[PDB]
Amino acid sequence: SLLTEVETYVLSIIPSGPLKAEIAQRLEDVFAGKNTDLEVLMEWLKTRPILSPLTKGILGFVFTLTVPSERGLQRRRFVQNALNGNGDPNNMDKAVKLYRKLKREITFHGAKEISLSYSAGALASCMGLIYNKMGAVTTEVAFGLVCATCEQIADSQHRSHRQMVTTTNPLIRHENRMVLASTTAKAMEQMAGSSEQAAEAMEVASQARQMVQAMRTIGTHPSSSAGLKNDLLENLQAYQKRMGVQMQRFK
Amino acid sequence: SLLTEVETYVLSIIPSGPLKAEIAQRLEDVFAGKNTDLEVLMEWLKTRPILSPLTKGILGFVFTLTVPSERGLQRRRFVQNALNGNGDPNNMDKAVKLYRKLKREITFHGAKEISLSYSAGALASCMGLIYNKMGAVTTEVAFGLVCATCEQIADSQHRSHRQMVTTTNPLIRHENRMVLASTTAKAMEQMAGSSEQAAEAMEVASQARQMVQAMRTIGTHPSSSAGLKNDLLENLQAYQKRMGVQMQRFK
Amino acid sequence: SLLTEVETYVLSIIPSGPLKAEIAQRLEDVFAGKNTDLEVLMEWLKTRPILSPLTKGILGFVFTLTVPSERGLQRRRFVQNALNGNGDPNNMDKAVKLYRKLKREITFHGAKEISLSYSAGALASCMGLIYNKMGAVTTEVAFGLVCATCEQIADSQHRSHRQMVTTTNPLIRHENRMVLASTTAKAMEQMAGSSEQAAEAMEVASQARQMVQAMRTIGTHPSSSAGLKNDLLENLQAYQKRMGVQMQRFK
Amino acid sequence: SLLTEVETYVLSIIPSGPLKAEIAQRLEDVFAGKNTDLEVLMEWLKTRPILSPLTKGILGFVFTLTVPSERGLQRRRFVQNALNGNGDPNNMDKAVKLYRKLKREITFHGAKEISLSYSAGALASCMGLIYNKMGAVTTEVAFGLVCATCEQIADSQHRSHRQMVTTTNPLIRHENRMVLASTTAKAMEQMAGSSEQAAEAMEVASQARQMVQAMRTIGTHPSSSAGLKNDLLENLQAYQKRMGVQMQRFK
Repeated sequence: SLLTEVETYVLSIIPSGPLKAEIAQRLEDVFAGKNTDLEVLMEWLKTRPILSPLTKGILGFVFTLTVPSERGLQRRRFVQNALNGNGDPNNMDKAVKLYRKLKREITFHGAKEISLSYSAGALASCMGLIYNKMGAVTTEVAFGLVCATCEQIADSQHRSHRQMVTTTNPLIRHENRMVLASTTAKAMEQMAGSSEQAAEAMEVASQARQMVQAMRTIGTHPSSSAGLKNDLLENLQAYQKRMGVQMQRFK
Repeated sequence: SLLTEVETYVLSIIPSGPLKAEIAQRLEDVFAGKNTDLEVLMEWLKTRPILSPLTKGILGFVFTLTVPSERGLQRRRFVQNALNGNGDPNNMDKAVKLYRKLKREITFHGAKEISLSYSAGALASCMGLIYNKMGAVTTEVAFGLVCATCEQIADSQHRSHRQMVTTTNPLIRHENRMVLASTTAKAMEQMAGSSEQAAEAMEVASQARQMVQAMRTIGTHPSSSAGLKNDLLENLQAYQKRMGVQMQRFK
Repeated sequence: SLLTEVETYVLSIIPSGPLKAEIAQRLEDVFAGKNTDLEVLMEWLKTRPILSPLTKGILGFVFTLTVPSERGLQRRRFVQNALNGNGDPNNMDKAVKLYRKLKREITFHGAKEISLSYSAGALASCMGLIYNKMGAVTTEVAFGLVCATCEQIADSQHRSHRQMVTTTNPLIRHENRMVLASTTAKAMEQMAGSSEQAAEAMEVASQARQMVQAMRTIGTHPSSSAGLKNDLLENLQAYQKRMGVQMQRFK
Repeated sequence: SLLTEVETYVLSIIPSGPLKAEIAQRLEDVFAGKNTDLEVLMEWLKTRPILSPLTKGILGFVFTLTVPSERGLQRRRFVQNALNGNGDPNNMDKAVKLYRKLKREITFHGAKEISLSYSAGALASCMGLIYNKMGAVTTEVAFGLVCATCEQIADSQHRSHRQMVTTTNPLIRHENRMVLASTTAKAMEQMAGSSEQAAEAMEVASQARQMVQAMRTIGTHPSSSAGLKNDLLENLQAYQKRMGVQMQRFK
């Protein structure tokens, strides 16, 4: 069940969207013996616009571990660029210290357990060593290094959400609502359901998007109005809930 | 009953799937005097895509112990690559220290009992020595070395599950559910029952797979919605239980 | 604003349904100078099947207070039957004691404030005296007597809900869910929306109604199954929430 | 919402089965203005074979309260026979004591709250007085008397289950399993699903019924065997769970 456990950590860091569905479907193919040619897979991976270079690096890295027949594959540049760890010497010293301990393990958990003791920076650098063949560790350990990195990123992915919503600055909190509404509105428009709900869903989605932009145009500063900041948010709250129920309707 | 005891440990580490059924059926043939030609067996073993190189190594290793007429067999490369223990000198020193003690035993249990006192890394390296003929120990001891390795991996296989499900990070926990549902959905589709339940089972399986991917597309981040994260998991929980009962229906 | 305050209390006791909308619309007509002929109004009131005789009595009583030109109206039998207070002598003694104090007031609040000090039984009897012309109090006081009765009933209407849901007997609690689901399912079917949602709403409503009756047929006793009582409620909970969101969709 | 609250209590006491679905559907018709002729309704009620005379009495009683136009209805004999309270003088004295207090209330909850302070015997007798017109209370109170009786029966319906399953006598506990299995098996056979599962469900149901009767034929006394009592129950436990999952399959 290692292939399932790694798939949890890897897919956690990827942002939600059509790519996440496409990436996960790709992971199943290469985790189920349906391995397509690596080059066309990675070439498709490279062109993806939304993924961050670091996140794009891990997905490229994980594919290489599955495909057999080394010495005939190709080490993609963007993976090396992403995983290089900024070329820092100080953190890369920790990476070697990690890689010393990883070489002695063969169990996936043993790699993950020791890896999480080190900073998120070192794992990216150390994970570069395995990809570049500078080091060499068994496949089970290498995933244990990926999950330690993916868990570290995934932890900060969640910790950022907790800090952003509980922020005390009112200005961004208002700004958080409009962009959040726009993103939720964007979610329906891009996913056009087969049923007639797509037309209705697009309308309500376009309604919020057409209205949120007007809300930004008026603004919500205390000095930009005389109490209009209050009622402006209220319509958004209704619109957010209006879009909230709309999601499960086509479900 | 040694052949049964080793078959327990060896088959424990292999991930569940069609290969596990095929591998175990192969083990019965070579553990019951139905030994097919080793080369065609190992050649089939090499091409298997899902098995990790280390796990693939042990299965290749165990077959060699059964087949008689050394000096006329062939030492497969992938076994040596997997069992080399990353070429570390430090852990391989422990392997020799182990191999010193294994040479003096002949009992299977005696090999297993002493072997488990050493790290999982050393056993992989020491188990390489027996395969490469660098060392030489009686067959009963050698299985005692395999089971010590297989037990060590099997222990970490279970310990990883305990740590993954009890993880405190909510983001992966949600991600754990979708991939878990996809895997369970994948289980029915690949195993097409002879009865008409295959069509119905495929439909409900495709229903979850068609719906889990939509769930990923919407996402479940706290900042990607306004409470939709709650009800999105609930339908999965019903779907998981819906697929849960469906398994024993064709049983 | 007396006509609004009385309309609150009167409409509170009436159960929700198409009649409540029809009754309230009627109250507006007779509270806004659009007074239709009393006889045709009360004749329509008499034929209503769902209203309890006591609740039907108050609505008949309130209309008589608005219409002018006494001695030419008609005292309907069902109002007298409902408001007679079971012909008890003991509670009717309290009613006279109340009616002694009401005669001295002219303010609506003064009537309501003193009236609530007496049991709900007496108010029904005392409210009979005003309708039958046995007594005679100014119109503002008489509404003050109605609201005291309507408030008393409305208080027990709510207090019953609190006691029913927090009941400790598991058997009725399970039974509460099925009937509650059936009522909610019945709500959509009777109110056929003009949009196409009526067809879809009817389907999901008929789904719960078609499934709740099957749930009753199987039953949910601990001795009628071996754990099926658990999962049977779960589908209802999903169905209840499924119908819950469906309500605001046509809104 | 009184009509819903009474429907909870009334339907709780009725045993599960096709009749319970039919009765509840009838209650909706007479609680929603679809009141069919009382006589044909009660005549159908009388012929029902499974309902106990007391339980059959309450359902007959509740219908009479809804239908208007007294003096032209008919007081059915079986209702009087069931509700007579065995003609005891002692408990009927309590019933009058209750009926003294009920006459002064008009609120449904007020009737229910005071009614539950009295023994279940008195309520049956007192509930007879209202039906026979010996007494006279408002409709809201009368339901408050029914629910007090229905709650009292429903409480003992549940309390019997708790005492039966936790019984220490092993002989009935074994006997409880066979009859419980037969009842569960009977549930599927009578409810023939429209899908093909009816044929399969009937087979497994007939399997348990065909096997439970054989189990009774062998018996399960300690002196009727030499350890066969153990394994005989085990197959039932599998059969019970086998039928347990089968229920939600056609759901």
